[PDB]
Amino acid sequence: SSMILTQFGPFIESISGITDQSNDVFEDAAKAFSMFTRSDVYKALDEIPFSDDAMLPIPPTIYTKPSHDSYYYIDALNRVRRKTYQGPDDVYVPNCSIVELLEPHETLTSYGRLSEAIENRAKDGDSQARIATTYGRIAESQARQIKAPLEKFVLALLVAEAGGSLYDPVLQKYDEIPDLSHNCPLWCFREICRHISGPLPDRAPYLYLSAGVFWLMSPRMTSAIPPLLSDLVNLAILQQTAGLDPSLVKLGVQICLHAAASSSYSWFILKTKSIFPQNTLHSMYESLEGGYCPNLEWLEPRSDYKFMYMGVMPLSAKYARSAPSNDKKARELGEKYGLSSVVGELRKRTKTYVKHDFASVRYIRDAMACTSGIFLVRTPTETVLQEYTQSPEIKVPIPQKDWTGPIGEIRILKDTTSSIARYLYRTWYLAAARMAAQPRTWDPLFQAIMRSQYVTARGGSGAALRESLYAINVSLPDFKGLPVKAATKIFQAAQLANLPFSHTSVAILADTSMGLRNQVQRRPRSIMPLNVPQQQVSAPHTLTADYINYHMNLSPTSGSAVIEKVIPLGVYASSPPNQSINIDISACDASITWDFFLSVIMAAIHEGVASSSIGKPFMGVPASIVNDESVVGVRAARPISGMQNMIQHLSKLYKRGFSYRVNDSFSPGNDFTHMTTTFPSGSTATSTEHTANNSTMMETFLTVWGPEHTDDPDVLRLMKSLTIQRNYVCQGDDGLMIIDGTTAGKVNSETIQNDLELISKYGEEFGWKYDIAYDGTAEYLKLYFIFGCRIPNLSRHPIVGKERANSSAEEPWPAILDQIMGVFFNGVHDGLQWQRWIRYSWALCCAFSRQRTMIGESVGYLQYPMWSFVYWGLPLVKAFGSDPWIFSWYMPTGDLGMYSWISLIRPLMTRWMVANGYVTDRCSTVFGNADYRRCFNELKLYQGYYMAQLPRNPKKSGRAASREVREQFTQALSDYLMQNPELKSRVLRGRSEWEKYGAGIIHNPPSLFDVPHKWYQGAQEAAIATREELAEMDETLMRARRHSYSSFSKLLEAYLLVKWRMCEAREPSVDLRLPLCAGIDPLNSDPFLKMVSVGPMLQSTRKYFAQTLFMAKTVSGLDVNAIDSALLRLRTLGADKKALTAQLLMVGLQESEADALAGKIMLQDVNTVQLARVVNLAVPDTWMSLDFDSMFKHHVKLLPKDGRHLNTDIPPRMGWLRAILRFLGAGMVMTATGVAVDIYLEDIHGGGRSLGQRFMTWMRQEGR
RNA sequence: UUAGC
Ligand SMILES: Nc1ccn([C@@H]2O[C@H](COP(=O)(O)OP(=O)(O)OP(=O)(O)O)C[C@H]2O)c(=O)n1
Ligand SMILES: Nc1ccn([C@@H]2O[C@H](COP(=O)(O)OP(=O)(O)OP(=O)(O)O)C[C@H]2O)c(=O)n1
Ligand SMILES: O=C1C=CN([C@@H]2O[C@H](COP(=O)(O)OP(=O)(O)OP(=O)(O)O)C[C@H]2O)C(O)N1
Ligand SMILES: [Mn+2]
Ligand SMILES: [Mn+2]
Repeated sequence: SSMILTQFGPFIESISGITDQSNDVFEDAAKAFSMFTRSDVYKALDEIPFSDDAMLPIPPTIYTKPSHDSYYYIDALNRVRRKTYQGPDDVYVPNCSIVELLEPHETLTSYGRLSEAIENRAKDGDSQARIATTYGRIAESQARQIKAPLEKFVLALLVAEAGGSLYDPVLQKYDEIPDLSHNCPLWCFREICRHISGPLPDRAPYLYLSAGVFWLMSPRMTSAIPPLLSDLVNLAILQQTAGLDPSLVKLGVQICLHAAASSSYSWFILKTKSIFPQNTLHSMYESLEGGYCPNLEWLEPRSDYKFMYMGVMPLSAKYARSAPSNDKKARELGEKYGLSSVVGELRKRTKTYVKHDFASVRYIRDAMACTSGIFLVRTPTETVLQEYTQSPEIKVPIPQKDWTGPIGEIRILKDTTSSIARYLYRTWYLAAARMAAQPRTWDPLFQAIMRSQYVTARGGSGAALRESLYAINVSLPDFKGLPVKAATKIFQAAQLANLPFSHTSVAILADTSMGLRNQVQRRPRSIMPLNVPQQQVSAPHTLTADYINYHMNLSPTSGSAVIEKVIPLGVYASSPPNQSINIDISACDASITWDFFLSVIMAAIHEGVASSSIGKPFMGVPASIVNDESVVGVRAARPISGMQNMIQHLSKLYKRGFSYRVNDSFSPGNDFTHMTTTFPSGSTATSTEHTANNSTMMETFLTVWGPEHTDDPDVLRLMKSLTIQRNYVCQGDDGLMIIDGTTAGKVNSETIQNDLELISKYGEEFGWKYDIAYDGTAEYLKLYFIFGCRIPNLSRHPIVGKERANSSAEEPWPAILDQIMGVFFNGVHDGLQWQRWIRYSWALCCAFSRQRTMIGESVGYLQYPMWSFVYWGLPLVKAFGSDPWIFSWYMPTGDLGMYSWISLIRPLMTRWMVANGYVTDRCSTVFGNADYRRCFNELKLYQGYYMAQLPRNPKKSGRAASREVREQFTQALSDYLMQNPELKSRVLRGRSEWEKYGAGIIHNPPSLFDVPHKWYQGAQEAAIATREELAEMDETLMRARRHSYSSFSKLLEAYLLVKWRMCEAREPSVDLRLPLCAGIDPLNSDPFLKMVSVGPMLQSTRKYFAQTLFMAKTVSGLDVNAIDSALLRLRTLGADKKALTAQLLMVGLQESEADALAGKIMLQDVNTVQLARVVNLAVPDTWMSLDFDSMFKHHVKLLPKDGRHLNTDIPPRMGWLRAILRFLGAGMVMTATGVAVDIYLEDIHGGGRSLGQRFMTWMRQEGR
């Protein structure tokens, strides 16, 4: 550690709260990090006096592995396959030797890559060579699933941990987290690596590079070492920053060692990933004596996902685990995988917790953080053959007699059918009719928005489309000479812009390209990049599904992302007397096939949509005629609408299946097209479609099936008490059944179990394998809840990991910083020990803030000041002579954040600046007689501030584009969007109207006429950058570092004029014994105190924020938030109604709606959040889990504590000021360590009025 | 070649 101490001494003290932080020391540390060689990090590890408790037997078979060759074979289709040994799953990367297949590297003689000789043979067609190349490429792919070299994270840990224990400012004592000499993952990392390197000077087992991965030429290396080491590093960092229990952490290391000890690390990890969750979370409190759980009320309507805290629910044996015992299966799993030692220890401990409190949930959390975080990996061929193969077993098919004759591609399900499909058909028919009935549906703008949804800078199987079109002799414009990426649906859109649906129809059956995705703790999933016509024709399906989810069920739309994964719902459902069954449907995509669902859904939509869509085109699709054979004998022609024409074509594809074109770049020679009937993921229907069937079937069960299959009075009573509208929330294939409790306690466990067995039996009838889980836990959207307490899953957030499906190289330097920030933010959301985490983040950042640059022997260096990370969101540990750890990680981001920390120590700064020569005769309004301009330029505070706001990736704009083809393109884009003249006429109106009432007021008019340009811009930036464009990026950042400044942004200079007075701490908003988020307990002072004083956000953030916009959606390409800002800004700037009416016309609205909303906006009392946008203020993400709405409303007094001040009074017409003022107050409160405090407006330098003009100046100057 | 939200 003397190696580390000597080289980072001063820096360590700065991020440990002992010494102030200075950019001079930060940048040096950066340079030290950059000069540390990989073997040096191991040399440093050697200096650690590890304790015996940090050691455990390392399996000798982790080193000696068999040849890879016996693990593969060539199949009947000549594709290189993984040869199974431990079951159908044994398809991942096998644990084998690999040195024998490498050629030493030219320079790094001790490291090696796959022999070029072997690849050439493989490329020639040699079976043995292909087998070896595949194994080589896949094993390499496995090692790449990390963000940067493991040594960088380790070195950072060493530097951060050299600071020793950290003193808690609030608790007033040092933490008792064991030092590194007790870190078992680290000890293993050093020992395993040292054992591999052996006599070799090079200490690294492998090198994560750009030229690819290279392996240390040791006969002890294994394809499993990269993943294993990656797991140990995460655990190493977490034991120190999450304050994890070392004893548990070892159980986690043991499993990993066993994974490396197995024949396939990846596979073993997958089969045992449930060990920690099963032996703790799903086995808590078989005995219960005390503790408290939340007591929440679900507000009406339940669809708002809004709850209110009502106190605490004392716990007793009355609430002990009533759900079935998983002991037997749990021990069986351990026995089968040689981990019964771990399982047992886990069970024995889980039993000692008889009180539900901070101690026990932290235990669960702790346990669940020890699960491997590797992104499982296997060759594309293997994913495709395992995912697009299995078919649903429809145990009770729809009788063939129950279909009518064909109506084109569809057959109506007779209304005499006795099949359960009867109900599935009614629901889709109803929704389809009502949706097509809505007037909006027929509005040109709406159809433009829909058509735009899939016009993105993402792929759409471009090539395949082109050829399916060539098959019918129809060539698409190639726009030869344009600097944009051709494999984008944006490019596709332009090619198809001027072609009749009849000419592009065939493309609906074109092949699908391969798209892959690796996930932590899950198998890789294949994806289908549908093409523009395929996406277009799918609208009907998507729209009807949306109608169901918005009007007929209780569902959440999103992918996820904490808090908007509706944390509140989880607290409620998991809180006694409430109970929840976690429903899931396995192989959902393979379960939605034509045979039962799609054939029915297609028919119901086609029929229910008939009367309202009649005689009309839809989204560019014409109406037509199709053969009609419904009635026996009677065979005629039927006039169908364009919307129906869509279902007609979509039905053709769903029926045939998808032609998945598989070009496995990891497996030489594995090129094949695989036909599959599994549902598409890349469809705009997918998510919403599955969410819809989910609720529909569950509704059918609870209403029909269930009741009809049991005469059990209790099961019938329970069932009758459940409605999909109140008690069943779902998203995609995930379901959460919430059984509200009574005063008599919770519903009988045995009755619930009966109910569930009926649900299971029910699914088999139509090919669905329900994955039901009744264990006293709530698990929805990968969020874990117990007794009202959320349990973050640290293992699903690998600190070092990163999905990398493709072979392409990582993004150029800068890019990594964003990733490091995201790592920080997860730690804040996951609840790690705030100080330990903040200090480590500083070490990690500093270790990635410097990069070597080239300009032609012009060897320089790009260095980000420490101040750039603050701007990005990382709080200061201690600056300007202030006390240590006064800043919380809830410090806002950007300007709002800069204003907050600076305001919290304004005087300190001034006093310090002066005391250090930074004095002047000019008295600064914010910094008194401090020479703040000369100070910030020297410390690189301005420099860093501006560097933070510059692009972290190369820009392609500026590429020479021949004006003519450039115009043809943007023209094509335009025609695609301006298909319907009515829309265009609308925008034109807004335009001439704008020149009269709005032009001049603001300069950011969002216009549909911008879309073509924004779209082109996107297709451009999607293409690969050039080494030159990379140089231009560095030059920009490097120029901003040279330049000197005299001020901050115009807005931040305005906020600084506002001074406050922090006062009395807020009273608790929730009980202090109440466990709300494991890890967030009295042991994690700042997060914990914030949670308690501020209170938890008890509503769905998506519902909440949906109430801060006048318009929810708009043509993809425009910004809903921009439009909302433009309108409020025009209002705030005194613009006339007609001006807002003009703005709305310009983004597609009908004059009537335009005038209506315009007139509505004018007279509205805009809420804080919504209004705060006029000046680009946004609720910080880190705040999302807290009750910020209440902080704004009741704890940020705008009336000075001692009455009214001339400067503080808010001008008559400047009421909007109050919204902006609330953010500034909140900013300071949230940034200060400890309890939320009530803050009071103390002063506004030039008065409110002056401030308003200052803001309005900014407003009217935006985009000049 | 590398999807929808
Ligand atoms: N002032 C410097 C010099 C080097 N490096 C880092 O060094 C790495 C590769 O170059 P080296 O060969 O390691 O640098 P040298 O300066 O030549 O080595 P030292 O003086 O011991 O000789 C990458 C580069 O960012 C750095 O950050 N700052
Ligand atoms: N923004 C960037 C990123 C990389 N490079 C160039 O790429 C070359 C090597 O790539 P890296 O692997 O990214 O640089 P290293 O110094 O070898 O180490 P790493 O980025 O961790 O620092 C040398 C460097 O000049 C550059 O000029 N500008
Ligand atoms: O990036 C993503 C991630 C999930 N998606 C959808 O959600 C579901 C299923 O969710 P999950 O449980 O994660 O996938 P399964 O195949 O059902 O995993 P398994 O049976 O172990 O549960 C299938 C997809 O349609 C999606 O479309 N895109
Ligand atoms: Mn599933
Ligand atoms: Mn799922």
